[PDB]
Amino acid sequence: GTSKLKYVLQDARFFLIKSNNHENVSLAKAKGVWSTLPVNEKKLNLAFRSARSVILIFSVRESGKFQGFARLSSESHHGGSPIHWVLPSAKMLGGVFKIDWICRRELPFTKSAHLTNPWNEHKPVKIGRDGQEIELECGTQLCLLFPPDESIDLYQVIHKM
Repeated sequence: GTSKLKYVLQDARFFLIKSNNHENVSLAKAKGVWSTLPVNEKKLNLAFRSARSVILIFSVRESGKFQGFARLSSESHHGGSPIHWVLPSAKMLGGVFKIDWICRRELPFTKSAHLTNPWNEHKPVKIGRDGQEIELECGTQLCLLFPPDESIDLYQVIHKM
């Protein structure tokens, strides 16, 4: 079903995350963590305190697809277990966010061609720099396009809200 998913997405904020390689998204899916440059770290920390759910929607550059989406469970923090990201300097990155995956399945851009993002000049939602915010209605419909991930139980997610 999709009802618990819709509950998690109610009044959420959504951000497009662009990774330059699959290895970083795989690390994020295995460890439940993400890290971004300071300019985006500041925006995500502001958003985390402002909204019931902040959703990161991931796309590997040149993959033609999204690779899933996750909900922030923390603000960024330093001093944790060092993550071996593939950098295309490690000191340039900000803190580490903890995330709970909502969907680990892929969605091809061809399936989202009808969704435009008002916060990026109404360009197709696939288009956007790393960190681009996706307006509520677009973001909700984008997440609902993904194939359901029957491996995930949103009961745990709902209780952190």
